[PDB]
Amino acid sequence: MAQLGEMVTVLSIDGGGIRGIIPATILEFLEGQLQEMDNNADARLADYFDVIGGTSTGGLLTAMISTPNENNRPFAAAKEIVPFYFEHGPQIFNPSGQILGPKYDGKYLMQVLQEKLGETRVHQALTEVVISSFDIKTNKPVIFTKSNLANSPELDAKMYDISYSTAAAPTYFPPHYFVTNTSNGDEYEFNLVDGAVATVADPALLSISVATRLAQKDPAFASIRSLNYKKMLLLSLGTGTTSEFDKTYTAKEAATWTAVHWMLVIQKMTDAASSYMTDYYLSTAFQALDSKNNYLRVQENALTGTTTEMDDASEANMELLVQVGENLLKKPVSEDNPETYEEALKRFAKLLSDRKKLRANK
Amino acid sequence: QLGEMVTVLSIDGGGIRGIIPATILEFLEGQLQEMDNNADARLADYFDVIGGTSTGGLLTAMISTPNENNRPFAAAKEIVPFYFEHGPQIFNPSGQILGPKYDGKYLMQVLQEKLGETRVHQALTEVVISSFDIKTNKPVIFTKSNLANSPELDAKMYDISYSTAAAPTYFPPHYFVTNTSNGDEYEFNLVDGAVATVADPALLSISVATRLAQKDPAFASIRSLNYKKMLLLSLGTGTTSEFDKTYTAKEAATWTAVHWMLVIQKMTDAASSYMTDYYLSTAFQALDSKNNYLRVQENALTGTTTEMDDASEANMELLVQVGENLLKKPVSEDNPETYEEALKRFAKLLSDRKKLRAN
Amino acid sequence: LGEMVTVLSIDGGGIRGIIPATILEFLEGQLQEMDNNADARLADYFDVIGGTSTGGLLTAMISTPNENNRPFAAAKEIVPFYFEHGPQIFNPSGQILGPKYDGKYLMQVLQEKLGETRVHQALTEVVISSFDIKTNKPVIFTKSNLANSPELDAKMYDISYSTAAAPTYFPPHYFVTNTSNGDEYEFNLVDGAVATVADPALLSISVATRLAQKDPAFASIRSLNYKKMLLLSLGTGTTSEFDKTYTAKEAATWTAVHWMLVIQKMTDAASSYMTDYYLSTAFQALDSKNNYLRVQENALTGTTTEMDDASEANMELLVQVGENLLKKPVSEDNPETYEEALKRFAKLLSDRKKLRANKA
Repeated sequence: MAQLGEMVTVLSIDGGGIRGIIPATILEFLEGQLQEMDNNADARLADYFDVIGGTSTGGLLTAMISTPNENNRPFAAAKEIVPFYFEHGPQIFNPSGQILGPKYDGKYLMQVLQEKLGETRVHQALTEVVISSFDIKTNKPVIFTKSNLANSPELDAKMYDISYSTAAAPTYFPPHYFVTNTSNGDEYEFNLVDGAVATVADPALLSISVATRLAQKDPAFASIRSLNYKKMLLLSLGTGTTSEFDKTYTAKEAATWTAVHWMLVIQKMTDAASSYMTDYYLSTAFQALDSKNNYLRVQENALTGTTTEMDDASEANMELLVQVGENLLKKPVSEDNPETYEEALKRFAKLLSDRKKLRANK
Repeated sequence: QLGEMVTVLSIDGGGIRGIIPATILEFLEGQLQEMDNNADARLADYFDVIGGTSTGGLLTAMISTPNENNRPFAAAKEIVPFYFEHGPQIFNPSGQILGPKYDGKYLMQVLQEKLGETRVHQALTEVVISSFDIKTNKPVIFTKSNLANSPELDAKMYDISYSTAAAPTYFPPHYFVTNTSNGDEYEFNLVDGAVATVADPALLSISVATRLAQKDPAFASIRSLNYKKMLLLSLGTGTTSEFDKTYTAKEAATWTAVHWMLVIQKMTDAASSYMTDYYLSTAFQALDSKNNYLRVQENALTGTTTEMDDASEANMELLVQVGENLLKKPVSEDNPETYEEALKRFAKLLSDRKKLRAN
Repeated sequence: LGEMVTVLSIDGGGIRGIIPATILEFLEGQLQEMDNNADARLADYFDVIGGTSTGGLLTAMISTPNENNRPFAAAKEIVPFYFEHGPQIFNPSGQILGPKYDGKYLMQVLQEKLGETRVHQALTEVVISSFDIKTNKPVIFTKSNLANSPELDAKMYDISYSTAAAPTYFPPHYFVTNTSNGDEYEFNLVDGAVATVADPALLSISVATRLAQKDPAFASIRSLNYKKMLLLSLGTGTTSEFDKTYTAKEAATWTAVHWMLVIQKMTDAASSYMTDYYLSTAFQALDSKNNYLRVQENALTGTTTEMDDASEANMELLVQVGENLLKKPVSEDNPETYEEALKRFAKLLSDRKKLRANKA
């Protein structure tokens, strides 16, 4: 069939705590477009993307739109995500007041994840999912994927363990300990923290890489088997970075900072660096293959005020976050390219819809 | 201004490689149909002139010849399928000991089946189809106009279509007869338009239009070579990559005529693409109208895709692929804009111009 | 961005006002589309609107409140106003001794349109220029300050006729106002071009700067901070050097009446050039080049050069230069067209208005 048909589609969502409201707003717009284009209100993101990767709240989002419900359909529609944040956000980011330990005990977060995810396991995901985390015990990143588990049943973990882990940010939530089982029945232990610690606050390159590897044995992904980025369609969503005119710093003032001052901001800096670097790696690859337009990165580069914190679940801040999300749609994709993200996304939507159709026709 | 502009479409020759421009035109016509919410929209409704050489000329004849409803005989999306179905039968080795690679009997059969007895004067737009007369030793350009005085040039579309594609060593040159005013017989002995130097007929098309402007008020706007009012879409069938079937003087130093005849046509075809584009870019740029001229050409064909008579399933498929990939390639040097976007822009101009021209 | 002060400025030029009107029509449309509100009007986004001559008439029409307290006219109504009333405004009186037009019709329509509205009622800060031939000084009508000087709170039709009363074209205007003590205040005005502000861009910016000395609303550009200044300046075009332009050789044989016949077009063109030069200098010096958008046609030809040719054929050509100007690049070497730049400007205006209301 046409080149479009054989293409591999990937969606990636950055971490960012409540800032997940931003990519959620974008995904809401995208799923709506797809539903409108295919005249099917039942259309869900997972029906168009072969791979969906997420880190932190991006991972929670991934779990919700990829976990099968009783009807074997995505547990949640994109439009349900922001409301999830407004309703549970304040209870998830509710200060425990503990002298020692993190800012939040994470009890409520796990409660809700169990409530909605149930006992679903990653092998049941409706598409290939890639959810990141870092094991502070083995000192290695642990990437939960849907495929491959055939041999390693220890990685076929429960969605709520995976979801809590990917969002367990140091100093914010308690790292997570849960147990799984090997082939021989032996116990397999996990000691996980946020995927940002694993260097993948922006998991788009990790997602494409997982797909490339799968192509070594999954005929479905045979098309990008030899790193052919020309057949790769990638939508990568960020949760925004701090404006240089906001909470940013000079070497002069950082002189007298203590370790706690550095811990209070070091995470935001690496998240911003991850957004920059990952985008740099990908733009380099896609451009080198004259496929610049195959990769759409939707990111806000100028967050100000309360909006910068992944911690603020106040009514006023979540509302501002919805606003940056709505406004992002109105911003342009690049410089001297008047095209807005909204139009680019519509184009992306059309490609997803057409591909699904071609996959059906042939 | 837009409404005053003259629109021209030009398509290079290239045998089976016509699949590439066909692919591009399919994308273009679709855009126009979408833009004007009219699936009945055809290329000929937006171009005042359509020029073609070889399979580019066949393409021109098919989208310009009127059917029973007086509409373009074929939609752009029908061209590639025409190649996949008739291509293998057109380029079917006769295995004859003497003469061309193909007897061309099937090619003429299909051209007759599809164009019937239509005549060039019936074209839905101004058409420019090239050929070279080996007897008079001069190029013969078939045009929709000027026939008033010279009825000898109002030839049958299938004679014109076969002629423009009758490449030396590939198909037998074509002999057909026409009639003058006094009823006298007029003889043609034609071969491919590539031999006439117009493998890329874009400048020839523009020139025919300029001349028509000397007596056709419709073309009065480019009457004095005002390229500022010229909108031109020129489509190529690709050229061989320098890392593929290309050659060094060293190996060529000992070549005989056998080797040369195997490669000369492709070389001049590629040169025509380069030179014609150079002439045009020079003219448009000189009038600060660079964007008025869109040339869609693939400069790196490899493997089987360089051959103009390879109608194998696998090669036609690769040709459709270079066509689809060409759509996403950058228009130039460091112009990140892809041909796809440029064509969309061109489409919008065509659609806008047509509306104005109405009300 | 929400801190920024927005200013719109329109040059004079008689019927050539059709050009900037065409540009403003495109702009208001963009703003209406952007905010999904067909009721959106230019005055809702600009804190200051300055105009001279027909630029001043334009200003009066889009800033004068109607019965609903909304801009009396939508941008898209201006060009039609010219096509309908233009021929009657520029209708030669044939009165051997005096201006080419008696200006009666012009005042008639201005009175019919603006009613008894007074400047203090403008929906935004307006700046309309004129020159008083009796006091020998420019008279700038503004919506603010009138608290102390009620003599400047003149009727909009008096101000509008005045700003457009070009010497040799229309009769200067006389009208009376009243001071605090009730004493009579007389005006003897002619076109603002005579006051040298054929291009009132810098005058508008300056009025805003001064207002900033007492209006907290304009506190942000109080100390000449051009970084917080967003300015859209529209011209009515200048003659192409290949058209009705002249050599020293030929002008050596000119009479004084020959000079009077072309001197106004020369100074208008110079005003466009110089004012733009002053502003580009200031904005560039503050690394805010993009804060200032100047839309001007520099190559008018044929009938198009004349400010009083209201024939159907010429007004049509004017709509054409306006439409074509949209597709031209904004700066030498900078492919971006005015159309795209205006869209960008539109977006900024829309965004700023949102931020001004969101936190309110």
